[PDB]
Amino acid sequence: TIFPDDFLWGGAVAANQVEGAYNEDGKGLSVQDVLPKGGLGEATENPTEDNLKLIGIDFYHKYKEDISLFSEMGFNVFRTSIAWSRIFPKGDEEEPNEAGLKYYDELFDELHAHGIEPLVTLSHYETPLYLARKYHGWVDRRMIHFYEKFARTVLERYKDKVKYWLTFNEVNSVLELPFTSGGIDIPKENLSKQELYQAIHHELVASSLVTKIAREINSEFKVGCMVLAMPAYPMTPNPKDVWATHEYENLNYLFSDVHVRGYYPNYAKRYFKENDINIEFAAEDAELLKNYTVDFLSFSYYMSVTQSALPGLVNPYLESSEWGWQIDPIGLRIILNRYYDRYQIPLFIVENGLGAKDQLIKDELNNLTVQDDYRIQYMKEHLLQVAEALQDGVEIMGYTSWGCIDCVSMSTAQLSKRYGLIYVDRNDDGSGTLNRYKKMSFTWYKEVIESNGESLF
Amino acid sequence: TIFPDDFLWGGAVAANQVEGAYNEDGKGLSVQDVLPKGGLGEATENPTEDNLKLIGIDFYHKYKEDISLFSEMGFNVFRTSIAWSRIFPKGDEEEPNEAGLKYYDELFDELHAHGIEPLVTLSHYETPLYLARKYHGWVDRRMIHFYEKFARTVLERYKDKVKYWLTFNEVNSVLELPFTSGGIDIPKENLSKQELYQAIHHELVASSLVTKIAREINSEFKVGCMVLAMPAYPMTPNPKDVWATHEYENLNYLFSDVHVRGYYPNYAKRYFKENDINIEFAAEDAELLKNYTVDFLSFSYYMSVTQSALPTQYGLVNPYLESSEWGWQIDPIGLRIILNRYYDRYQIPLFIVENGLGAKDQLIKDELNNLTVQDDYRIQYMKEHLLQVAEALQDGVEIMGYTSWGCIDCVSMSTAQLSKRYGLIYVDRNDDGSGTLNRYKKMSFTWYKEVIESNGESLF
Repeated sequence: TIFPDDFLWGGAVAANQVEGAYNEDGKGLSVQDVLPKGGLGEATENPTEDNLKLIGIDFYHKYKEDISLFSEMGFNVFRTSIAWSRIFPKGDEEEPNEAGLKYYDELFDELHAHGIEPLVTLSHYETPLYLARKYHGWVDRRMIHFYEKFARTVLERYKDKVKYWLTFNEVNSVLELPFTSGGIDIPKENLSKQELYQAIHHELVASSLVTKIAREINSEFKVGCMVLAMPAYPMTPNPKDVWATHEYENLNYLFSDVHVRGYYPNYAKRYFKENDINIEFAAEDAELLKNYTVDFLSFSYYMSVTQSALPGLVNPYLESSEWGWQIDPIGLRIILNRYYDRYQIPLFIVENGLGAKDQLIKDELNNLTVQDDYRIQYMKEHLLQVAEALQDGVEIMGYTSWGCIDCVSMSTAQLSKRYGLIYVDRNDDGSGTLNRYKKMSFTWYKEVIESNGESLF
Repeated sequence: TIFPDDFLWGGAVAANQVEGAYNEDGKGLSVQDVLPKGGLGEATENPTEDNLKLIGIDFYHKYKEDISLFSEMGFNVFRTSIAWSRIFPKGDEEEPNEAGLKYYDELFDELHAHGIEPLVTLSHYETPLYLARKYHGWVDRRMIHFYEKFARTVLERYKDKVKYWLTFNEVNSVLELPFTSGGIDIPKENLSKQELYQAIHHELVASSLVTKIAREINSEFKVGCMVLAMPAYPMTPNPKDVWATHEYENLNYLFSDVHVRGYYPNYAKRYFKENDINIEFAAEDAELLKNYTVDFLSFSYYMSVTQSALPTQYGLVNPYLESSEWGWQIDPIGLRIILNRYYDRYQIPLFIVENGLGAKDQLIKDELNNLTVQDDYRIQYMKEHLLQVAEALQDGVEIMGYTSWGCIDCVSMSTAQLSKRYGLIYVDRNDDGSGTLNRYKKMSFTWYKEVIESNGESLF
């Protein structure tokens, strides 16, 4: 078979996008609880009722039924985040919140009960609001300690229940979304490249430090980074556009180069110099970065981009989704190869999927469902490209479909753009029964997993 | 100052393309002595008078004068090959030929007397003809032994005269030029991909072996590979074209990957299976390759190439590039692109060991009465490419130096002709062998002198 026998098939969410129960069992407020309009929207002074993340999909209470569905599809892996504000409500507590730790104990146990391995993102846009408001988030080096305290607590607690960990979901998303991403509550107009890059530096050092701690705790742990995969193509063979495209890709490669190689790459100096960025290193930083680099690289992949040296563009060769995003399955094979060529370490595709406004409708069998042939087609083409990449010799640990049960979106905090194999009946206004339904893609994907990919051909 | 203080500035030739003196001082025949039409041409059973390489430019005798010219330009480096057949005429002798070793001792000595570091290519398309005939060259594993015998011999002899060594000029040349590059005697139509890749495997193993030996002899030696650099661009943003371009570049990356990384790369498995290639490893091969990898990567660069998943809708002309009189497209930015691609992949120092512009230079008298060449085309080419090298240095790429190809006009490899000239120094000899063989400073001589002496500062 093309797919390895140990290949991990699954789905992925973030805690804040599903759990709800934002006020329960001593959970402190996160940044997401003041973001009713999502990452692109403004923050409220206090949580408001129209914020869908308060309730989410109520995964916090519904996880056993949900996990039953995951199990019927045959997942051997499930990616989620541990919500930081559940373990350390303010973030500065001397002791963890035991009800939080107990909750995740139960979650993981339930997963293992069905033969499903947890894959845990330590920080996924969940920063305790107190830390954000008090320290302005990651612009403050004190965040490292807080994060360390968080990580250790959970690494130790779950050390026999969780093999796979991710430190940060895209450290560099701090650049576009300082608040959601870095818990930085200073207005974007007031943030220099210097402050943003310094904040990302603190994240990278924390990632390394936590990698060290992890390895001391359990030598069986696998610790990955998580970055945005976006292969870039030149609009034309004009060498000026080829070079523009290279330079564009370096923006992203900088952070993965730190994660994997353990030092700021050769081209950083120039860029920093041209952008007035000078990273302030604490004396321990270089050695932490160099000595503790990631075991694997995980990434989100949605689309490619086309670049030009002209004072990117719309690729005329790509189809677009009903929602208006272009679609590029070959770009997945391309970026898998680019990353592998560059780093020679295992890769994990941890976010991929097709968003659409699915409509729940009774099929001719009387079952309420979503006829999403579009999602089946997207997943199929992408996974065939994954198969090509496996044959190219790229090491790929697995694939977790993004928002495998419909979740609240990160960017807008809406439910109507749906990624899931499982439809959840709850709407943008908060209404609905919260019942779950299998989409047609549920059955197809079940088939792919149970055949370990052979059904793709 | 943007160029490092220690930057190496110079010129490059191969022995067979300049030296002449093909039968002198105990020299044995090389494969080049039976290639009067060059690597693209047929081999002759015995050397023929129409072969320009018999006399070359007679660098063998005139090297002191030529080197005084190199020194007037301010070269701190000069790249050539040691002709294998001057050391081991047949290749299988128990003892080396002392007249040849003495010759290179004297050559390197003049170089150092003028403050020029030698850069020595161990094998540059010069395999002793005896070995090519007897063993059919690199298809036979015994070549490893002979090559090793040869390299140790020179590595030891020159251990205090030569710091920088290259093992092979393009191992993968074998694919296109089995006889010229691999000493492989067998008719081109009778050679499978399997045989060629096996020959190349032998070369790679031999390169690692010699790397081990070099390190035992002198820990200050720096050993490097030499590959063809050819950055590829997709004709359109169609991801099919982008993938076709990626695939194309892997053909080349395979060999540099073994040299630098020390193992056959991940995509090789698929490519080999599709092409009926199965490499036969000796028991110690994999560990040798893994443990002894090059200190640096050196390359030739002339041009980029554009690729399409479907070429017949139009190995394609790049609309945006200028072309030389001779008819090659010109792509300076491509040099920055490829320096960065290599450094991104391997993170080791790079060395540009072949670059230049070929043209039919006309020797004509200027207004000062001096016979010269008005080669401003060549000045423009070098200026633009060296400005791209400067960009790459600012990009943080580690670059050891630059050696202009055929710095003194030399016999070409592909055609064995003199009329297409790369040099800063014109040599009067023509395709039919005629002429005085006198040397003349081209206009580019003075300009390049100023570049070197300012350490690149004159480029700005």
